[PDB]
Amino acid sequence: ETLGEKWKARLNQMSALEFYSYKKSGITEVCREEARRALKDGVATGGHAVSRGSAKLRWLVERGYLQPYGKVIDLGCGRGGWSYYAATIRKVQEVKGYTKGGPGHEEPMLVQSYGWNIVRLKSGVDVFHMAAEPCDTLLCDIGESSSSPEVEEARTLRVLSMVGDWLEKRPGAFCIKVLCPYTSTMMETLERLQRRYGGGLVRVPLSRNSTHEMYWVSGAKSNTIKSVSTTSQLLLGRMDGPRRPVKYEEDVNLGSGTRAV
Ligand SMILES: C[S@@+](CC[C@H](N)C(=O)[O-])C[C@H]1O[C@@H](n2cnc3c(N)ncnc32)[C@H](O)[C@@H]1O
Repeated sequence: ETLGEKWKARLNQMSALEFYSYKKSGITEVCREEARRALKDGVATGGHAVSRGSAKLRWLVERGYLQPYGKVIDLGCGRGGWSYYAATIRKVQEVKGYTKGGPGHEEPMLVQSYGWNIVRLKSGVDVFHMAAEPCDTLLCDIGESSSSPEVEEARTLRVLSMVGDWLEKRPGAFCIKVLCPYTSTMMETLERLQRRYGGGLVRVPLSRNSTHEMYWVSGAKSNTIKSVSTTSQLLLGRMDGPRRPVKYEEDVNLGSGTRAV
């Protein structure tokens, strides 16, 4: 019934070959070849981003959608891509990342990118069972893809409910992954959340066409229906016609060394 639901149904009908070309058609991608090998060879001082997450956060920050500062909380930090990137930001003073880790999940990576000394990454943490703490900047990049739109909605609702307790502590800046923004009940939930805490939804072009993920960010302000519908229509339009080339880009160089605080 919604355009996003139409997109999801069409996505599930695609052959594996059509899906493969479709998911990268006209997207933005960072070149990670050089970063992956240095990280594999244990290079910690090359300015290499631990994951392609640093570039997704950089995209949002560089466009003014988020202005990180003070104490940053990174929920579902994984290897630490958002945490290490936030530590390079002048107004940022402390970064605390939390992640599940363990078998089948990303573990925090220890690197020496610029500002690494203000980053604490904690593994073995279930953020859904941890008490919210005050912070200035709240980041959350949780939301596992599913072929079922009901499973995506249930997972998004779980993330947004947990994030609610942290937003109650009133951070001035936030960036929250919204895995499933495209069902009718999700658009109503997001409009209510936007009226209460502000911000708006943004589509990052580094996201694959195989996900409808959007980011709820403190610096945006847009009609929920409009913003989600615009994304749904872009994703639907890429399902037909030629395969468009990927816009390749240099990955973020996060420099090296400590910061004085
Ligand atoms: C998409 S990744 C984050 C990528 C990260 N922003 C980066 O730039 O490297 C989401 C992470 O959240 C973790 N995660 C998922 N559910 C979690 C939970 N209940 N508690 C803590 N971490 C969780 C996953 O293990 C995964 O490492």
